[PDB]
Amino acid sequence: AQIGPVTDLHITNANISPDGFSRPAVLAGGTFPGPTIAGNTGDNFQITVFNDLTDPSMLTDTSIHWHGLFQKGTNWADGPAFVTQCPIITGQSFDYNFNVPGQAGTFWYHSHLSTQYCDGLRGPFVVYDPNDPNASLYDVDDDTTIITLADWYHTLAQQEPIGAAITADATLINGLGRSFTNTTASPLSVITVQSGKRYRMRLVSISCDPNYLFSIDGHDMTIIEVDGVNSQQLTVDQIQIFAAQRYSFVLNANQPVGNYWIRAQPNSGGQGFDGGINSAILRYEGATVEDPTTTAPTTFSNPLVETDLHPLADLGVPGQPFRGGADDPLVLNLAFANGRFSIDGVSFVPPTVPVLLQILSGAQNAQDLLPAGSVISLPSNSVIEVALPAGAAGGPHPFHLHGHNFAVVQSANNATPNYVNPIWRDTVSIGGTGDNVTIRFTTNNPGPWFLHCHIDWHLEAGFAIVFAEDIPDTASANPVPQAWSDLCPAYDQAHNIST
Ligand SMILES: *[C@@H]1O[C@H](CO)[C@@H](O[C@@H]2O[C@H](CO)[C@@H](O)[C@H](O)[C@H]2NC(C)=O)[C@H](O)[C@H]1NC(C)=O
Ligand SMILES: *[C@@H]1O[C@H](CO)[C@@H](O[C@@H]2O[C@H](CO)[C@@H](O)[C@H](O)[C@H]2NC(C)=O)[C@H](O)[C@H]1NC(C)=O
Ligand SMILES: [Cu+2]
Ligand SMILES: [Cu+2]
Ligand SMILES: [Cu+2]
Ligand SMILES: [Cu+2]
Ligand code: NA
Repeated sequence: AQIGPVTDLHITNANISPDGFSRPAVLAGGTFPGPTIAGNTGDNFQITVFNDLTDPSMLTDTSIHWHGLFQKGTNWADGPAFVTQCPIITGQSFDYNFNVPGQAGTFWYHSHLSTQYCDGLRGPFVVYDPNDPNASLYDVDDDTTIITLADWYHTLAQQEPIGAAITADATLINGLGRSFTNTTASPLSVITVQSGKRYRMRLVSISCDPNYLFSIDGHDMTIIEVDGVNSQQLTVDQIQIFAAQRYSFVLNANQPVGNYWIRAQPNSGGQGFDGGINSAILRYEGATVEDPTTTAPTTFSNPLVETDLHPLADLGVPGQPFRGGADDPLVLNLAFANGRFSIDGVSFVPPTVPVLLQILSGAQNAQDLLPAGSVISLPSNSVIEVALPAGAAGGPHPFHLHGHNFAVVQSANNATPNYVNPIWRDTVSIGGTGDNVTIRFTTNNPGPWFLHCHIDWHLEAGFAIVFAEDIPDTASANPVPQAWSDLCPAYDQAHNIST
């Protein structure tokens, strides 16, 4: 069952064996992935998070981010540790109480402390639309049509060297899959469909690192949503999905009753499908209970290309139709050396006092804010352009902005910008050497918003900056509850930190 919009959520340690290998984990709701949190557009969510963690090897503190929800007026509930809150300590709880006006689509939630989400704290978050403009395109849309793609590691995250090329041991589809080495025939996930029906498949990357080449043998996929943003219908036979992205696609159950492989090939780790790695099963009602015998093509003739996507609504692009045609045009210098990433010459290391608390305490320009050189102020009610030229090692890097979605004016692997009708989204691959992926948005949401690569190992190695949007209005826009004001004193006391 789905939970929410008002619910408790307990965070616990437990052993799990999703690929046949047992290891301890950090779990929401006792499962991997965690339960789906759901509601309708405009609802009040009150997710009271109970930190019941006791195993220090995966950190006993926690903090949860609601990925892609704008948090307008509730910046304190966004979740990134040391940006909008101090962590919740073990044996305590915290009510994330926020609203979702003007958003409907497919989201997710995850730990936003260190690399803790890799250790298991990740799950879907769906905001349904009772008047969805795409409703007539399918018959079924429920918890059974969510498809999660996850990387899974046998080594615990706090034992992964910082700045290393860290590689997974299994791909998990809906929580199950097989290990790349020492492969055992452990159970595969089954997605069941009825011949003739149409399904809104909500494809969610909960990855800590790899991108996946996702396809379904014999089937094609009609994209209708991108990171929460309704799209024009785009039919493809493969989707390359980067960490933290989401798509909804219509699956027409229009092939002969039978079993079909669902494939998710990561860019690192095990290549191919030997032994049923990187796989799940699409089963039609009435089919024999047996593995598929289907083949992938050698090449995919209609892969997703990001410039083919266009919004369903007339969203346009803010600003003027040329590079630098914005009120505040930025170009970030994104670099890697010696195990650490940097943005504009500064490697991110979380501050002792959360950025939001520094601003509420009176620090009111970005040079007064810590970490020094890691906070850029943005002016209010202004068009912002951010160019993100690629080349730093470890690519392709999926950059994500909190508090906002954005127009993708220039996409990976294509030098031509689009100032007319590009897709809007919240996490974007910045591509390869020589690319100049560029995003635009308008500043109508005061608060400190993290900008970072969503490969969690890269964030941990410093690939982040904070946009302090409309510092002067942050305090009046974001009144804080007493329980939020209590977090930093409790955390600092528990960890013997002075501030
Ligand atoms: C990516 O595009 C940005 C503009 O959005 C380019 O920025 C210009 O860079 C040159 C130096 O390289 C400066 O003289 C300009 O002031 C910048 N802003 C402009 C022209 O509007 C950036 O060079 C591009 N990067 C790549 C790798 O193509
Ligand atoms: C490279 O990106 C550009 C810009 O998004 C794409 O150009 C558009 O192509 C569409 C589809 O044919 C035309 O309707 C638009 O007028 C083009 N816009 C511009 C500004 O040129 C282009 O198709 C992409 N290249 C590839 C190979 O997909
Ligand atoms: Cu996220
Ligand atoms: Cu986010
Ligand atoms: Cu990265
Ligand atoms: Cu983040
Ligand atoms: Na415009």
